[PDB]
Amino acid sequence: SIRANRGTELECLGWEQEAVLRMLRNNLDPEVAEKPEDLIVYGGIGKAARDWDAFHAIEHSLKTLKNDETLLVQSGKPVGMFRTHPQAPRVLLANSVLVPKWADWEHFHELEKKGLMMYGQMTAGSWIYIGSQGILQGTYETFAELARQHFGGSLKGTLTLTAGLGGMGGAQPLSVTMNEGVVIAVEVDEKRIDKRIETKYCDRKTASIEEALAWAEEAKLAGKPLSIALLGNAAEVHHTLLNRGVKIDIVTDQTSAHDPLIGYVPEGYSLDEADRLRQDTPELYVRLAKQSMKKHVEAMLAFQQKGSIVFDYGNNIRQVAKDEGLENAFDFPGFVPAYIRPLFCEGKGPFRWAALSGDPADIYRTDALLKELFPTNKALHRWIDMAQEKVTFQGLPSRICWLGYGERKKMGLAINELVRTGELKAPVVIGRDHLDCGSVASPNRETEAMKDGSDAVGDWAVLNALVNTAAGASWVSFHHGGGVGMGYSLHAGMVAVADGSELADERLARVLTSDPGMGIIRHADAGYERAVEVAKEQDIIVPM
Amino acid sequence: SIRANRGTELECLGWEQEAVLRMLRNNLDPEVAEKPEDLIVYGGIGKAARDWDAFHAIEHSLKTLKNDETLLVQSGKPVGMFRTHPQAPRVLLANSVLVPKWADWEHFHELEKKGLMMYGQMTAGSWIYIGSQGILQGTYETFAELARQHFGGSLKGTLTLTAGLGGMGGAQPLSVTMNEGVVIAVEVDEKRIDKRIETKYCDRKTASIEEALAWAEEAKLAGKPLSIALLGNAAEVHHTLLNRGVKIDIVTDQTSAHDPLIGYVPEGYSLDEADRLRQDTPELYVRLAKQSMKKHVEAMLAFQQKGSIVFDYGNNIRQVAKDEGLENAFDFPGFVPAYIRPLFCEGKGPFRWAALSGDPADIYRTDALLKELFPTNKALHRWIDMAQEKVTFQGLPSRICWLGYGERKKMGLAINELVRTGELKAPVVIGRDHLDCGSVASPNRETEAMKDGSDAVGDWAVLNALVNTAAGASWVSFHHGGGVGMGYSLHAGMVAVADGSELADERLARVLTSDPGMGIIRHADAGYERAVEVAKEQDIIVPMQK
Ligand SMILES: NC(=O)c1ccc[n+]([C@@H]2O[C@H](COP(=O)([O-])OP(=O)(O)OC[C@H]3O[C@@H](n4cnc5c(N)ncnc54)[C@H](O)[C@@H]3O)[C@@H](O)[C@H]2O)c1
Ligand SMILES: NC(=O)c1ccc[n+]([C@@H]2O[C@H](COP(=O)([O-])OP(=O)(O)OC[C@H]3O[C@@H](n4cnc5c(N)ncnc54)[C@H](O)[C@@H]3O)[C@@H](O)[C@H]2O)c1
Repeated sequence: SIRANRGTELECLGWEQEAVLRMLRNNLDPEVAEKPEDLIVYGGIGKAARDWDAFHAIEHSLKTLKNDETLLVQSGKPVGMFRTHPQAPRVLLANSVLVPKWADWEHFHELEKKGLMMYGQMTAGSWIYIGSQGILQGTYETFAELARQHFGGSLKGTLTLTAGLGGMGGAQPLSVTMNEGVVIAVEVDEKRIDKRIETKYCDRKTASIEEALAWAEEAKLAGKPLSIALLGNAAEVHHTLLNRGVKIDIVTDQTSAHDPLIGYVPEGYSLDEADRLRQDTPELYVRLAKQSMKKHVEAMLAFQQKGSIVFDYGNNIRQVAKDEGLENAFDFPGFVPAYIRPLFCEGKGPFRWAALSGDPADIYRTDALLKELFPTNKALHRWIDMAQEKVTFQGLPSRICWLGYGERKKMGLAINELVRTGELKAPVVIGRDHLDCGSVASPNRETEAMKDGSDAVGDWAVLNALVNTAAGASWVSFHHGGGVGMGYSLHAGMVAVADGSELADERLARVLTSDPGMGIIRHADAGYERAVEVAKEQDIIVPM
Repeated sequence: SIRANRGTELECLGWEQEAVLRMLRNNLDPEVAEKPEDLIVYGGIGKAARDWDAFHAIEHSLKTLKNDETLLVQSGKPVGMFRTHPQAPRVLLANSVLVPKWADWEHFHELEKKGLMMYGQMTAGSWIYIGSQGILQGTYETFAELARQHFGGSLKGTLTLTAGLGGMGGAQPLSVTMNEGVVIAVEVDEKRIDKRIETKYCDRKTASIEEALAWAEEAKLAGKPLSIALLGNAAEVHHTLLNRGVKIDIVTDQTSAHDPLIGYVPEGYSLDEADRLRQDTPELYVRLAKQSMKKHVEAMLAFQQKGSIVFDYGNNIRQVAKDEGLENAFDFPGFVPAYIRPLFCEGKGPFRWAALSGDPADIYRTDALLKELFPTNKALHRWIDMAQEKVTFQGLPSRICWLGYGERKKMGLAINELVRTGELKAPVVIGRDHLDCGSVASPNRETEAMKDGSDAVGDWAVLNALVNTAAGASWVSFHHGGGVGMGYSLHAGMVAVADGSELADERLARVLTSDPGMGIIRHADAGYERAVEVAKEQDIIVPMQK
């Protein structure tokens, strides 16, 4: 049982290096991770380190790492260490990167068996995962925007259908609930449902569809919010609800479709049976899993034709159905081009922070800070109040709060000031998911249907990592295949520590500017007016 | 026509930024580039900037760029500029990167015509190209090691057959010749042949196969070295040489097979006809080009089966043949696993430097410098002597000289010392090709047949770019598809400026250690014994070790 150290006592030579060690450990905290005993944090086999030997080597390196040194991590394995500068990142990570022609699961697995690979997902291998909260606001905003577009600005009296109650998928129920809606989420592993119930991310659970629908109608009628976890296999249940004529307003999905071998259970198999299918006949498992997802998607399309609003929530499931012959698998859009992109054009993203002290008092303090720095932003305050009331901390106390260009720097510098004066009991790590305004290229998700068709351009993601290393981040990462699977994405991550020092003030101002700035210029280059405007408004250099 | 500024006069706010401006221009110097009117430096369409407008914007940005600022270049286009630190790179570049599933020439061309793409090759888009000399020692060393392996340690008395006399391929003739051998290099464009001849990278030329064979035979007997450029199409010429029973000792190739649309002329078409075929029916063109490259490779396999030593010289030709149906296209090895890999295990690679002064005297001075710093190293002295004797400068006087781990830092700090005292008349840029011991991932070339089977792992190339940025290089780049084409490689470049300042001494010591250091830890991780030895000898940290 691994968990981040608490307090002000260090195990490393400096706070910046201790921050890495604590966040690495926090990623594997039983309250945080989905299956830490196997180093799995979330999203299928998204791991924190290659294996246990690698894990322990990183810990040792981190404790002896000097203030002007940089540790190199290659797919969860510490592979080198060189002298740099106090302003350079303490750690540099490159996880799951494969030459394009070999960027598929088949080759990944071949390298994995040889002990040469690890799947870092986005925040799993870059140590900045904060439990189900990380994606919460992202999922909340997506549904909130969908609400304003089709239901008058609220999901009150509407029923949402989805599946997948894992680390990140588990945030779907609370997201719909916070928007005042009713939701039924299908999950095939009761253990997963319990995790969501225990952590307050889902209200109820049931194994019978009849009971689920009765609760949903009752809540929809009384116009009250309600989350219901339905035990079953979505590929099957969705068709049952479909052929029963149930009225479903919104349909999406978040099973780990990006990984046919691990993330999706084939219809007709119990978990035990599926486990054996997976172990004994892996290739059979995949063929059957793919067939199930094709069927799962046919059901989503049927709902869309029936009138419900349907969208892909970034698990690449549409691609899987497409690959099986479903020519119209992409008849419904991805949540980014449909609901979130405008937020990116303002430099907004899943910006977040964690209190190394371990004391929630620090998070509450940063929460009040937000209101002090942005007194006129009603929505921001509404979000913080919801967060404080409905989110239960996991591992080190943390906060998800989408801030845009400028707002990030301002918050980061303020946080560092409170760490220095002591209002914040210990240093705080500032980070984000790799899904952000200027850190990722992913044709089936974040960069789906860019107005200029630059969907596949991966230069920006690479530039994001390069500039943030130059700007002075604490640890920078470059991953491949996060979210959508092998061959479908390239993205970067950035974490900077606010230890209260003057050095941090310098680095924070720089990197908290470059990171979101990157997002503004990428969208300005694509021709998004709001982004072009933000550039002029906050003096973001756009050469041409 | 464009060329690098010369002298101590500055157009930028500092020498580091000035260095960028001059290497950028030097890349398009008529003396250096293959087709600078279209921003083309070498290797098919490897360019220096997306288009002319992008080029001029870069210049303007470079002239106002401050000592603690960083310009961002995306596929040859300046897209942003942020405040960083004096030790952070002045320019960060990401060229040609495409999400894997879309990393093919079809999607590249689609984006390119929309003005959304540029092929950076390796040193074209990262402004560190120095004419044909850049790859010269690499090619010399390849043939040198091959000689030791199959011909007693010399090519004297052997005949090599190859093709491709472009910017990089043009170094083949001289490379064989420097090994005392005889070579016939087939080139379909006479203007390309004249270019090699004028730059002294090739001895003679002829459009007569008969004449060529007679010159080679005469020389192979007299035991004299001789390079012959043969006007023609390899697809056809090689089969003629094969079917007439010519005795050929070594066969390789260096046409631009990595780019079917631009780099290979289909058999049976004049250059003028191929241009129209290419503009009008690009898809048909590619089909015909691939058809011809298959025939070309079938001839190479025939020579091998006939007893000649054959090898792929990094243009991905084997792949193009394989994709066409030649099931045994990979019957001959790539030069890296066969001849160069041991060098990478020493952290060696196409290390290079250029004199921003524009005065060859600075280079001759660095040539003497090398000997002073490594007075015991006979091999190093011999190479530098050959280069200074056989290499005619192009654009800013520059020197290619392979240095391994440790040696790079020593030479770099020494050079900086000479810039400080004034013996060197101006700052010098220290760089290299993206092909190096720890900067690239390329299953069909640099990482072909890694002993642990880690061929396709691309993490190290990324880490290379990342570490050098942290180390304090002047400009770092990360490209996709260099050398072998779209989808086949990921790699990083690194350039550092020795301007005589103390800031440079510190940055130089840091980055000239990390760059080659990465090469050592990558091969050691793969299990290469010499690499593990060098790590122990130099105390290079390998975290998994207790
Ligand atoms: N859009 C985003 O912002 C975002 C962010 C993070 C992760 N993701 C993606 O979301 C997906 C889920 O991530 P996660 O961390 O929750 O994954 P996870 O691996 O932790 O959980 C996946 C869940 O899918 C369930 N499942 C598999 N087959 C099923 C079936 N047939 N019916 C019902 N449930 C089934 C599993 O039992 C499990 O609980 C992944 O594809 C991931 O990459 C998206
Ligand atoms: N192994 C290495 O260290 C290394 C280094 C740099 C470049 N390269 C590769 O070498 C190749 C050539 O590079 P370059 O800069 O010389 O390219 P280039 O585009 O400048 O020149 C290619 C030459 O091929 C010729 N050609 C095309 N079809 C021909 C035919 N049928 N017969 C004879 N000649 C023909 C062209 O006329 C041209 O002169 C590329 O594939 C490049 O990526 C390898």
